[PDB]
Amino acid sequence: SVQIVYKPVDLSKVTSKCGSLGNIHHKPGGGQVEVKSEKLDFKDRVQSKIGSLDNITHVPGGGNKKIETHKLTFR
Amino acid sequence: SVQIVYKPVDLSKVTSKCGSLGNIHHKPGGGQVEVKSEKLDFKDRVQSKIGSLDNITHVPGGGNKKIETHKLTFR
Amino acid sequence: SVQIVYKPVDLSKVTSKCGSLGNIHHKPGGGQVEVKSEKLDFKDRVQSKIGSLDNITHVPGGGNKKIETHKLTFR
Amino acid sequence: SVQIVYKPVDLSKVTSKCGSLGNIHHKPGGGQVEVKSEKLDFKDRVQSKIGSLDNITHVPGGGNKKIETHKLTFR
Amino acid sequence: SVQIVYKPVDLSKVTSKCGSLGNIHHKPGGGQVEVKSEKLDFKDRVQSKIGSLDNITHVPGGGNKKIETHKLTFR
Amino acid sequence: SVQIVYKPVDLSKVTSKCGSLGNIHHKPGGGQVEVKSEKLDFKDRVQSKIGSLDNITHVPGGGNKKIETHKLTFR
Repeated sequence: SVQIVYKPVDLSKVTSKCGSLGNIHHKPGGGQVEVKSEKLDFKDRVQSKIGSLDNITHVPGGGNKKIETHKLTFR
Repeated sequence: SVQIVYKPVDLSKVTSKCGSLGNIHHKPGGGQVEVKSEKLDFKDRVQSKIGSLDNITHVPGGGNKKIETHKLTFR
Repeated sequence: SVQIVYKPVDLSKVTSKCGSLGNIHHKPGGGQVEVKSEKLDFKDRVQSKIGSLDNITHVPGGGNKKIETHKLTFR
Repeated sequence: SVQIVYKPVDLSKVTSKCGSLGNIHHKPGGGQVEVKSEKLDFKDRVQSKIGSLDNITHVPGGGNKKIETHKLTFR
Repeated sequence: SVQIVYKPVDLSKVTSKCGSLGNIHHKPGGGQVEVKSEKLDFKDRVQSKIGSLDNITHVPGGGNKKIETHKLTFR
Repeated sequence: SVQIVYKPVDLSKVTSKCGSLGNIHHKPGGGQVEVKSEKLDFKDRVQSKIGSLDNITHVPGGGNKKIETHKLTFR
């Protein structure tokens, strides 16, 4: 009496070519950091970070993404 | 009596060529940071960061994305 | 008695060529930063950041996106 | 009583920077050279140079001298 | 009593920068050269140069001298 | 009483930086050279040089001298 057919089809490409990929950092400086605290009070958690230089460097040789999500649902 | 036929089709391309890809950072300075605090009262969570230089560098050799979502739903 | 047929078709391209792709940061300066606080009160979560130079650099060798959403829905 | 205190402070910098130094993406490119020579007669000294590119950096200068003299004398 | 104090402070910078220094994307491009020579007679000294690009940098100068004398004397 | 105190302080810097130094992506490129010679007669000394690229760096200079004298004398 009833049929439900979920037959989606994906042939897609997510692609790259690239030549030379380069990153250079040449001398960065984090300068002086100074902190002074007196009579502070806290009543739920403290999350902290202190520092002269914070660096993140992500250099993927193709950083390509495919996200697919499929739902068949009854509620 | 009833049929439901979910048959979408995807041949799509998301693509790049590239020659040389380069990034240069040449010398940045974060200058002096100074913080002074007295008698602060905090009643819920504290999330903090202090610092002279904060760098994020992201250099994907092709950073291409495909996002697709498919729903067949009854409620 | 009833049929519903969902057959969309996608042949799309989203594409790039490129020659040389280059980014140069040459010497930036974050100047001196100073903060003073006295007798502050806080009653819900506090999110803070202090710093002389904050840099983000995203340099994709082709940063192409395809976003598609397909819904068949009964409620 | 008598007190004599000779205490000069030198924190000076004397700096020389000569020649090519901090260039970024310097790409000197010499094109094609052709020499065809026929039936030439040389009756005295020949000094000959042929070529696409000379990329010479040449520094007879850039030298420093610091001369500094100190005297304390009672006579 | 007598108190004599001699305490001069030198923080001076003497700096020389000569030549090419901080250029970005310097791309000198020498064209094609052709020399055809036939039946030339040289009865005396020949000095010859042929070429597409002379990317010479040359620094006889840019030297420094600091001369500085100090004297405290009682006579 | 008598007190004599000779305490000059030297923290001074003499620096020379000469020649090629801190270049990034320096890519000198000498193109093709061709030399054809026929029936040339040389009756005296020949000095000959052929090539695509002379990437010479040459530093007769960049020397330092610091001359620095101290005298304390009673006579």
